[PDB]
Amino acid sequence: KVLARIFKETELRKLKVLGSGVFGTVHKGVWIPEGESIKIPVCIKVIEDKSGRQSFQAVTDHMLAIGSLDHAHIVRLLGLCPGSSLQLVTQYLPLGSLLDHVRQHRGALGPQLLLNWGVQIAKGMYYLEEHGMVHRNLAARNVLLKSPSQVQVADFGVADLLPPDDKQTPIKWMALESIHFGKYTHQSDVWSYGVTVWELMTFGAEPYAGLRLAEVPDLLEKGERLAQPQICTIDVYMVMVKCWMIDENIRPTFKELANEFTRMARDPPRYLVIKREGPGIAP
Amino acid sequence: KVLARIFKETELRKLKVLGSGVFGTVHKGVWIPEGESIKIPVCIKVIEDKSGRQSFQAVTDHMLAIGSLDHAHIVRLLGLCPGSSLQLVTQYLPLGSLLDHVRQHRGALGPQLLLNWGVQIAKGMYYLEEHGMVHRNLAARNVLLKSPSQVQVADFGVADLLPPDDKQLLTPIKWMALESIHFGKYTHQSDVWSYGVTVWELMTFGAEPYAGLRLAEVPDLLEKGERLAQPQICTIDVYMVMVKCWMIDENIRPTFKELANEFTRMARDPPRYLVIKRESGPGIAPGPEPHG
Ligand SMILES: Nc1ncnc2c1ncn2[C@@H]1O[C@H](COP(=O)(O)OP(=O)(O)NP(=O)(O)O)[C@@H](O)[C@H]1O
Ligand SMILES: Nc1ncnc2c1ncn2[C@@H]1O[C@H](COP(=O)(O)OP(=O)(O)NP(=O)(O)O)[C@@H](O)[C@H]1O
Ligand SMILES: [Mg+2]
Ligand SMILES: [Mg+2]
Repeated sequence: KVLARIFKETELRKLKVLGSGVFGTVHKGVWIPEGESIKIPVCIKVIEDKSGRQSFQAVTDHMLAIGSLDHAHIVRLLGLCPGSSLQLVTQYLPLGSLLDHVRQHRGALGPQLLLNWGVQIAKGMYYLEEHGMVHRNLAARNVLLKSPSQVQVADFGVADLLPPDDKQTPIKWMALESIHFGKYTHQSDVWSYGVTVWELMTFGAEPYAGLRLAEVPDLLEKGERLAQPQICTIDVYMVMVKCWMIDENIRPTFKELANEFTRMARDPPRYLVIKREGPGIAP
Repeated sequence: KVLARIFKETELRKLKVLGSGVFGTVHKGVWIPEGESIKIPVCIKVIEDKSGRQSFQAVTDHMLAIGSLDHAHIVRLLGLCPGSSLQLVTQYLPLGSLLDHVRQHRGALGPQLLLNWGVQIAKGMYYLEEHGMVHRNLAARNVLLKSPSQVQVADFGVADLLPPDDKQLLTPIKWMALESIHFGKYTHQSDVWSYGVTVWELMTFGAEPYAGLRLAEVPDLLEKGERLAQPQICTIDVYMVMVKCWMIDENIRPTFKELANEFTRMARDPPRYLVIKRESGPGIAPGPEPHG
């Protein structure tokens, strides 16, 4: 059913801040229930209407939409706490983002994971697709680790909580149609999904690293995608190229995406090649 | 003409040691001429007959061969100093080897140099070819920097100063043309092989060839036609010249003359043949295309 627990500011306490972002500031904090006994570790995201024009006193149906979703591979929303500014509350994952992870560990990661995370991310995303929830900010910074083996999609729907404002970058993940016509769809997420796997296999590389943001659309419009990561067979890189296929209706469903990476995960090294040691051995 | 200055141990003084190697130990030292005034910075290499069987009291014609060579892109031999152990004397180059260089600087180096050193190394080597001097140990550790722009081939001929001992090599087979590894057959074209592995060393910004492999597998895999892989900065043109160097057929491998020509014209448009990441990770691939 479509609901969401509401919190009282007397139950939520912020301890220290984790960081800000596109639109919002995440805090580490606890939650003391009406038992008043022990404190539960939680993560409090604070959203505001920048302009100080509208407030978050009323609960919308969209907050209920976010608030009611639950899947093994998402960071479920524990509840909201309305007020002049919105406070989203979720579980606290000390393992940080998946991006910060593939940077402080690189290829040392099992080639089995670097495919098991492609599968996991795809299921959560497929789940959201099922219940008609568009993400609008899928990325490796926006994937969190729960088990050292298990990830979870996070920070979804959060964009449709605010009035447009293409002045604030997430564009390096946006399907081109979203960049031209603010047209966000499940298939625009699929695009964003491709750039995330790139992020992954690239062991945490910033896309379009030395380019200028305004050139990002043009070059892309000209048919230039991100290059192939140095660990991917042309099979693991072909799935990404589909994600960025200009035609929305052509891009794979997360269902498809989930299938490929699941069977590709049956033979990890056959599709991923992580240097045991420069290059070597090439006829 | 074919000669070489002989030194007296009273003129040569060793100050501190730089390192050992395959067969020999290089020292930093000075040379006080019979003026006895000032001391000239020099580099003294010490060679011995390991087994303590033969000595280096007599000068051979080969020492004269090494001793008489002079080209802008070699480390000329200043002279020899015979004795129970041989002492080769050359200029001292504080800029160390070219290998230790492309490691402490990587791609920051001008793509213009990484081709200007391929040219320079090729000329020196061609020079040696002219005067019939085979090197037998060409490598990036064996190339030295004189100007921050100019390199010089070093440590040549030094192998033919010793009786064959193919177990003390413990490298340098990771540079040896395969025929030299099978049949101790060292030739100008075996050097060309060694030259290829050195450019690799270069563009690879100082990577140890066959990094995680086992030495005994090096010949087999190679015999099976597997060469070193392509460095991540080389167009398929700068990597094709290397593949020729390792072409099993000696008579097919490029002369250093050829090698000198390609790299000289390739040096006319540095980025057109070398691509050094201005940033981390790949980026901007040509728009690929799936199949249904
Ligand atoms: N459940 C969590 N447990 C621990 N840390 C979290 C959790 N959720 C978010 N964070 C961290 O909160 C920090 C700041 O919030 P956020 O605005 O999401 O960062 P961000 O990198 O900008 N992602 P985004 O703004 O969505 O593009 C991040 O660096 C997160 O990894
Ligand atoms: N002319 C020179 N000026 C400064 N350093 C030098 C000079 N010649 C040799 N060296 C250094 O001397 C050290 C030890 O001598 P050497 O045995 O030649 O080293 P190596 O790395 O083993 N080369 P090789 O033995 O020929 O395979 C090296 O690390 C050199 O860089
Ligand atoms: Mg986030
Ligand atoms: Mg040397």
